[PDB]
Amino acid sequence: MFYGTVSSPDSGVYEMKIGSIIFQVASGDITKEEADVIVNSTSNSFNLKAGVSKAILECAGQNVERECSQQAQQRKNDYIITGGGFLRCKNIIHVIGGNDVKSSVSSVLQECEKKNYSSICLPAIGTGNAKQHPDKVAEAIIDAIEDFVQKGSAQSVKKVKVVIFLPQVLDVFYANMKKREG
Ligand SMILES: COCC(=O)Nc1ccc(O)cc1
Ligand SMILES: [Cl-]
Ligand SMILES: [Cl-]
Repeated sequence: MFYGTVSSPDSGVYEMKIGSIIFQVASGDITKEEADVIVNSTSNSFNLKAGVSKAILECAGQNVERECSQQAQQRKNDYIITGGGFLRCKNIIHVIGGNDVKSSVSSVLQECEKKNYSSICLPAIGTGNAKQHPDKVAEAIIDAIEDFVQKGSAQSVKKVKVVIFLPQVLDVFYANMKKREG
């Protein structure tokens, strides 16, 4: 009821519509992206600095690191929202890589609608330090977007892009998009 056709609008970028949302995947360095929200995949202490999290916390800067540890010591959080620091975004949403990936992506979408944001960029959440399997992660990310659209929740959100560190993981995402296409 929701999926469009898979195509390539730019070299190495693959896209398809899911309802009103353009869903894109590409390999590369997420810290060079511009979007309303960039997602970080981190530990339950919000202070991992290994893999994608290292790149994100180093580029964002020390004020963002301090925002993370301050919120961490205030309550038990499933995720936290900070400033963008020196990343090209309005906010970073830091999710726990070991948590249910569908749940994490649902929360990111909801928070973006609350702020009337249009664009999101995320990594292949949980495939690094958390060692979740790449096709289970791809299935969960795309399932969350489908559910959000099915419920009529997409209003401000128009683009969701996964920027993936390993080309081998990109290949898994592309196969999952082809499975779903109209
Ligand atoms: C979240 O799990 C994937 C991950 O850590 N990816 C990753 C990103 C950048 C980098 O420089 C090394 C690795
Ligand atoms: Cl992770
Ligand atoms: Cl990644």
